[PDB]
Amino acid sequence: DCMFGNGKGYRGKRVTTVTGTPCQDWAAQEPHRHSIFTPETNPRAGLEKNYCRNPDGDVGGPWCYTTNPRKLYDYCDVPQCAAP
Amino acid sequence: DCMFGNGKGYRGKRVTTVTGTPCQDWAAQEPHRHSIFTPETNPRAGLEKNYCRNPDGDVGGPWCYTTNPRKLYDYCDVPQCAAP
Repeated sequence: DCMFGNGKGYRGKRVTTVTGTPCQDWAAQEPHRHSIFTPETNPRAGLEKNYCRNPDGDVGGPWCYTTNPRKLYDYCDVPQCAAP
Repeated sequence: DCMFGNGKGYRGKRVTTVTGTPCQDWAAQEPHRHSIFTPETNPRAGLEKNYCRNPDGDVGGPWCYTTNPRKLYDYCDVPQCAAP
């Protein structure tokens, strides 16, 4: 369970942010509403359940909306696949 | 101990690749000889001890030469710092 590059292609099952806070499901609008990055706005980004994803190829890598009421989003720690 | 972006500015003290192999010192020429990426070729990149670094700002983030005589180099796992 690892990514290549910035992980725009990453479809792994990591669900935890770098602080320990779980991800919010992409389909959920609670605790956090989100007008962007829903499974309907980004249908080919693999926004399934609450997996860490990088739908916009952010320089920071895979992230998610967090269940922390006070923090909207955060990065996840998804390792780089070992070099061949 | 975390980075921003692709980790070109990361100056932490992580020293293990994603497989758990201790990194080789940048100054060292064993177990792997390397004429590029030493403290005396990239003096502004913080190629110190065997700390994971991204001197060229490669998409895959921080890496190092490895102490594994059969693996030249590999990525390290340096987490993005928590989002501000």
